Amino acid sequence: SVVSLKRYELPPLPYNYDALEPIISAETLRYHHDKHHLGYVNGANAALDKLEKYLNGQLTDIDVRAVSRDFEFNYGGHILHTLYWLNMAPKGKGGGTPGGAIGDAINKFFGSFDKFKKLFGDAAKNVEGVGWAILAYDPVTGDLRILQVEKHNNVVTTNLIPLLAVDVFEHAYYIDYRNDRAKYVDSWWDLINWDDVEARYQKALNTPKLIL
Amino acid sequence: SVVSLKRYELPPLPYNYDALEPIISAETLRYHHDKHHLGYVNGANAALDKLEKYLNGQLTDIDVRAVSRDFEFNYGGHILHTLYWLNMAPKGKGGGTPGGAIGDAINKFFGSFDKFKKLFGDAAKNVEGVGWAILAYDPVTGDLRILQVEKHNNVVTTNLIPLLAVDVFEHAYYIDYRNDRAKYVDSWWDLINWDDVEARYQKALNTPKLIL
Amino acid sequence: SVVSLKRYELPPLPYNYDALEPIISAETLRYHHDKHHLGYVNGANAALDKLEKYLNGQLTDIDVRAVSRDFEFNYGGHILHTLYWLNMAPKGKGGGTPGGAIGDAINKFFGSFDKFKKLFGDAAKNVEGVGWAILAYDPVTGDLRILQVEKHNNVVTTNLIPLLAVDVFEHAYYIDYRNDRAKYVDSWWDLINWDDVEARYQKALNTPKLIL
Amino acid sequence: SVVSLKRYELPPLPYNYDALEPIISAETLRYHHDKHHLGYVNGANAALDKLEKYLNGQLTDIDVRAVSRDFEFNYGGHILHTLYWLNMAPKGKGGGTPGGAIGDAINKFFGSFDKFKKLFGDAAKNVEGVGWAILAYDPVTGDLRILQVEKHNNVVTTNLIPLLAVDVFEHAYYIDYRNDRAKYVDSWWDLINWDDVEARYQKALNTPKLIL
Ligand SMILES: [Fe+3]
Ligand SMILES: [Fe+3]
Ligand SMILES: [Fe+3]
Ligand SMILES: [Fe+3]
Repeated sequence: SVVSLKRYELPPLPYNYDALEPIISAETLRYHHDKHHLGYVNGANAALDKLEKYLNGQLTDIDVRAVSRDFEFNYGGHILHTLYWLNMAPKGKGGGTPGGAIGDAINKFFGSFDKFKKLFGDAAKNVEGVGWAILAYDPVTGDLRILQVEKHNNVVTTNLIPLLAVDVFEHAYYIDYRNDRAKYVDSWWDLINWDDVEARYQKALNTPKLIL
Repeated sequence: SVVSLKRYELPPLPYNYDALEPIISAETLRYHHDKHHLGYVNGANAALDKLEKYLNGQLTDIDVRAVSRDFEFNYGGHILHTLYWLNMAPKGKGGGTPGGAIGDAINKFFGSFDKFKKLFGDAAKNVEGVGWAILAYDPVTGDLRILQVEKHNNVVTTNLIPLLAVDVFEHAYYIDYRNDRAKYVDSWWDLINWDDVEARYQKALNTPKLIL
Repeated sequence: SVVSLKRYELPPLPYNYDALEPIISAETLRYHHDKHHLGYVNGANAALDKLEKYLNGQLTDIDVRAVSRDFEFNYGGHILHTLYWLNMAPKGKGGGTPGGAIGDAINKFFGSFDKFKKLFGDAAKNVEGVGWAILAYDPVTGDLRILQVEKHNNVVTTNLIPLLAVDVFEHAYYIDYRNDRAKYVDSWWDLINWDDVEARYQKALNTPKLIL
Repeated sequence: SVVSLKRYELPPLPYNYDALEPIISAETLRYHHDKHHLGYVNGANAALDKLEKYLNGQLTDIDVRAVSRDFEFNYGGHILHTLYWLNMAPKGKGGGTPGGAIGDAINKFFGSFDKFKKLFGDAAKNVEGVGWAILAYDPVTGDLRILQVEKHNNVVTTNLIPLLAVDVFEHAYYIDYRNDRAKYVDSWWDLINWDDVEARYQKALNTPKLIL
């Protein structure tokens, strides 16, 4: 009868704010996490608020298209930032090349880590506008696929399971790199928590085929 | 070393081609499934072909943005059509209102089946341009969420698990309804295989939280 | 003080409804012009209504993003359909290859009419999803440019002056060609009112450089 | 016979690089103009290069969709930045409220400068992702319309004549305002060269109705 939608919370950074120095600044982490990521969480919740109010009869009409777009963009922002932080680890700890199933999967689907790294780097550097590059697991095939995302919710589609994501909205790098997205993406390699990615990939491998 | 990407296949319709009459014509099913859906499968595979050729060194350069966009749009087309067919059942068998966990989940998150039906119908009817309305499971919250999708890969974002989808590209209805998307979406309710949706929702409920 | 925004009208078809047979059906013209084009006009006006009501204080708040998107999509729909109809002429009268400044301009910028026709046809056939191909005049350079448009208001940008446009939303062709957009675009060549295009191009040539 | 497409040039800033201090930094102007704007010019030209090479037979096949998208995004970037710079004037000289036909037009279509300023500010602040807010002249009606643009070439459509544009890609403000787009847009008001806008609006008023 009465709808109470579960709202979104800003997850804590998985490390302290200078953990990614000198590749990503504490300052970038503060803006990026506590302001931009927070904004997407809040934007997602604000859609949910409109929906709820409509469904519980406090709002008479709702612009379902606008609320959908709002929800989806901001939820995309939330989930992708959440992934993004998880995918990184202190400059010491993360980085280097993946081992385990993920490393093997990358070799299988891109030939080598270096060929993957190159194509993935280029996918990130060549997001037109702002967005993301994502290494995803395709449940249909079991193949890894590189995706781009523009904004948080254009170009990307469903069912693909993102394992690793790099944000190339300018705010991810502008404080530290200004316009030099390329030099950001290049260095971001050294922050990758490949265990995190591995663990996600293991989970992905064991998700039931939902559609096909 | 040598990449061999797993290509996509056009799944068989889950019923004969006049199974959805008089709501959706055999003719629509023939065009929609065997031509449009096929085209997305083929378009997805053609991206994979470019990627492979690039990665195995037959193509020197690849436009990673273009191949990404191509892959994602067409894969979206494939997966969403695949869902779409599965979500329907002969005019006899499917339709009516959901029971089981899904029916309860709809009541919980939209108040009633009728409030959901109204909002979902409006989400479909008010896709701007062409796209989809999707009833999805949000693994983060356990909430159902209504999404829109424009094309197969705009507005939508990742992580959300689509349970039920209605295509509102014009080709889904134009043969049978011409411009009257609304009358199509209204009738499409009578084709819903709610067991299919239930089964997907059960699977969704038991997918490990991938991100958050 | 009191805002009264000028609303949009559906312009009359520039020929009777069977004027484009057998390439485009009267039936297609009826749906396409009197329903789809009308819908964009109405959608554009409905945005204007929200804006006005907001600005004159009848609506307290407005979702400026949503109204902007609404206005722009539908205005795009209106203006592009308006162009589209004007660009065609009875199967007898229109068609063939352009002479005058436009024909020369096409030769200059694409090498030959056949090279232009091929690339323009391919641009139309390869709109991903629905949209338009447009032959535009670039005031900055004086060059013709081929554009795509997705929906009526994605991919395209401002300042470019559209001269000739072909709609490849499915509704432009589905009644007559079903999924065979290609065969539609191929035949649409025979409807082009090249004088209309010429006249527009003359006007374009004599528009003051607005920006650059 | 042989196509030689006219490429794009980066126009000079219409003032020295610290002319907009303290609202927009010299540093922002250097990155924004000499790197980001330059990048769009170059990206536009690189599309033109592919087109030319294809048309003159040096490239066998072209991905017309990809080149179209590339051209349109970057040309949008070029033309909109070009407008953006022109629309600003040293903190001394520009700013305040418009007089002349433009000031009257704003009063006519938004009620008052303050109502316009509020709605326009909100349109800029509420671009989802990155893009632009634009005050445009609608040749069809003679009405001013506020547009949003996402990236340089989404949401916007043709025929509308942009008079005034504010960039809300993060790079327009991030150096000076970090995430505080709102405080940027608010201050940007003080840089508006309203004479520039007036002059453009005069030109717009005297452009022949191209379509309708
Ligand atoms: Fe970000
Ligand atoms: Fe479809
Ligand atoms: Fe149309
Ligand atoms: Fe910019």
